[PDB]
Amino acid sequence: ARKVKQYKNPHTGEVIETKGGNHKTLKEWKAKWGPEAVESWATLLGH
Repeated sequence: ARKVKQYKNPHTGEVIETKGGNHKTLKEWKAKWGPEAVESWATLLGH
């Protein structure tokens, strides 16, 4: 429950981290490259 997901965007070089809440930069990436692709960019910081 509620572990951090790191994400990276190859189109811009950016990296971000969130617990899964309303994080505008992630929402924009899900809207602009597809949520399934962006969740494939995700990495759980607890493995």
